[PDB]
Amino acid sequence: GPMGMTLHATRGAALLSWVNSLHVADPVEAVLQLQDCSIFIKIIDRIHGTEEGQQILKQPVSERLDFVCSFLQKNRKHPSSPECLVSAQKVLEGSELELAKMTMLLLYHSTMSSKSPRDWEQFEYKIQAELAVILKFVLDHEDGLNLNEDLENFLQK
Ligand SMILES: [Cl-]
Repeated sequence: GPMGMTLHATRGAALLSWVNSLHVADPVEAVLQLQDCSIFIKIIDRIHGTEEGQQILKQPVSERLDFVCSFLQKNRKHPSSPECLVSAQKVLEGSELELAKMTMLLLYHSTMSSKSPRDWEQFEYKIQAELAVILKFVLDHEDGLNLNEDLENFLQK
């Protein structure tokens, strides 16, 4: 097939910095380290204030992944859209780009949650700048109908 779109280093670096700032796990340094969905489950648990995730951590990666993709589908602004936001297939094939889309959407849902506002000042300015751009993209597009294409173009930079 034609070559896929790629994740820009600055976009991945900011998303990883955000993930690490949640302290739901030991540090991660590459987006592929999110593939096992463990951190993603912990992030959803943090959003809910519940422990449902703890039961799903016992399941295999494909089941963990379905759980996360289901959360993202359930919580989108138009649950009735035909294109799903995330390809479970591409995640199982090791797509950092698809894992970054997951992480970005969980950033969105975290910022809309009951948790206290993040201290954005904790990040290096380069990272603050990228996070600002990421959250502006969410503001400007998350409720659109070409979101999937738009998000991929954004993440490739
Ligand atoms: Cl946050």
